[PDB]
Amino acid sequence: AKMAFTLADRVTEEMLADKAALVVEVVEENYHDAPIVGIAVVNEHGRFFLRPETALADPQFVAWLGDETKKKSMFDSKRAAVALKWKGIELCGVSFDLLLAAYLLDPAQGVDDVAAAAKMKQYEAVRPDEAVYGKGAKRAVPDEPVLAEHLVRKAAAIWELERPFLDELRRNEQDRLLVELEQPLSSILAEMEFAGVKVDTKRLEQMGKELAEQLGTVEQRIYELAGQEFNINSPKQLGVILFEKLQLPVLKKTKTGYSTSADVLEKLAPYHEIVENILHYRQLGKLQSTYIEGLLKVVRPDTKKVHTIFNQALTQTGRLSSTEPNLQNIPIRLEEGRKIRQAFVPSESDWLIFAADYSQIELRVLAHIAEDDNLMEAFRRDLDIHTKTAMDIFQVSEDEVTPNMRRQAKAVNFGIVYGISDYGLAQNLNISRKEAAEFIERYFESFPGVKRYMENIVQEAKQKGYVTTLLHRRRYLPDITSRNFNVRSFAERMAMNTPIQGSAADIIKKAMIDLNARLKEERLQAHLLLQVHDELILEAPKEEMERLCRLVPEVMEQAVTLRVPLKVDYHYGSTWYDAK
DNA sequence: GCGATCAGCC
DNA sequence: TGCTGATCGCA
Ligand SMILES: OC[C@H]1O[C@@](CO)(O[C@H]2O[C@H](CO)[C@@H](O)[C@H](O)[C@H]2O)[C@@H](O)[C@@H]1O
Ligand SMILES: [Mg+2]
Repeated sequence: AKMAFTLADRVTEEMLADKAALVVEVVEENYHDAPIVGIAVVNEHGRFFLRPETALADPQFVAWLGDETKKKSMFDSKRAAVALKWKGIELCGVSFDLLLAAYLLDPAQGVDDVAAAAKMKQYEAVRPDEAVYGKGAKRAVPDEPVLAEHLVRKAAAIWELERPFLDELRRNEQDRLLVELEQPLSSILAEMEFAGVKVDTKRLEQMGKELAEQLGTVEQRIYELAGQEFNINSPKQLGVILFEKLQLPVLKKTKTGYSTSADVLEKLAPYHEIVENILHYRQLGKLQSTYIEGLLKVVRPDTKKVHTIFNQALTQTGRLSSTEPNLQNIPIRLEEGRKIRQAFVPSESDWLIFAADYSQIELRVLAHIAEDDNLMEAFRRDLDIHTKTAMDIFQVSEDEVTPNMRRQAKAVNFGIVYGISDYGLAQNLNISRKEAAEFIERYFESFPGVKRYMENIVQEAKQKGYVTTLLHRRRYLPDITSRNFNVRSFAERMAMNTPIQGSAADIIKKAMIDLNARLKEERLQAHLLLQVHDELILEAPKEEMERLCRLVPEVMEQAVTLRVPLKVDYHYGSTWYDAK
């Protein structure tokens, strides 16, 4: 059963062919400045295992790694590329990434190792990483004999699976999606992660001290209002204090007990002064724990930078996700938490942060895909879409739109993109189902094309078994035929929402690729730092701001051509906060 | 370790 | 709608 391979003590020309499956193993989940525990190469000449200290010190091997004409097939090439960047070695020529290929074929499979991808094609001559390295506290690198065979088997699977995967991608019309979008983007993300974002730790440490003070006061007041001390962070102990000791009314329960969600507490605020304080405590504690302490734990002491990892093969819609830290959910709505962004600064003096965001890209994409005359005209006039929606559903002139009307029209617009549901809208606007239903019916009378799209996309999902995005990303929806109402309904909302959210993801990804190419052409020092779904954040010399003010929006607005214009807003300043 | 709870943004 | 991650409780 064992697989044959050469456990080489030195590198040979034989292992430097112009096409090969390459494995540069980094076991640590977070690959930044992490160890490369072994290398495996499989090509027309055979299978090889090389110790990293050997291969990575070899002039020939390193040159081969950096030679773009020498093609390599891999799994999660970004992980290897970044781990190599930290060692001052460039990886080029990656023409096929099995992780990205598997992700495009079916993001629902949750493929996270070679074994999982291989199983898609009935190939099982490779073990899952978890079985070899174990998990959690017991996750360790095995002895060389066990390690070497694993890396060789992974490289062998990659070598064998490339053709089958590329063939199915072609049939799905996703070959260009992999080769011209996801793979090139992978290299850009590697550069962004490696560059990192400079953090002002002193500023963070100072904010944390202020929060600590406020939490102290609010915490004491809470015990004062409750007549005793208890763990506020335990819904269990809070529930007894609120719904038992204070006799507050139970407006919602949870599988385990009483509900203490912010939405429920605000409705209880009028009854007791403790509720307001609990809410405030919830706010402060969130910033302190998740952002201040959480951010300070991942900043690198030597450079004062945070190096996030963009998971490119996780979301079911095509969006990127960010971890350690998640720089895609830094506070912005509330001012107190928004100030956390003052902590993100340029990596060099005399440099500034430049941020550009698409204005209502999802609604614009919807206007385009549904070809709704009213909605397309609205964006062609660059109207305030929420005010316009309010005018139509409530049948009033612009002057007649009140702040509450706009707020509700705004909530309807969000529902429409998420896959409208009279139940979900009702809960959100704190109104009845029938009323939420009335709003929805009114919306469809105003936007018949959108109604048509919603009906047709659900039908299509049932017919083909999946829905697609502008650049041909795909999402299978087997639950679309379920006889269970809740399960089937979720699938229907997914059918309505994916072409919208997914197409928006396709566009920003293409914009990143086009932008990176333009910056190089223009010889600008400016570079991408982060992406947050509908916005791109860069940093550059202060002398490049004027050129970026024209270049970035143009590149982003021209990424794709839709039936409606794409609009990009932009700002720049000394910190991320000031890039407003 | 792992669920159920909560809350941050898109 | 799509995410990450915190603290708690239990195991
Ligand atoms: O290298 C990122 C890439 O690896 C996967 C597993 O194949 O995720 C691993 O690394 C992430 C970043 O450290 C972790 O969040 C995740 O828990 C770990 O399994 C892929 O999902 C990802 O695309
Ligand atoms: Mg925006």
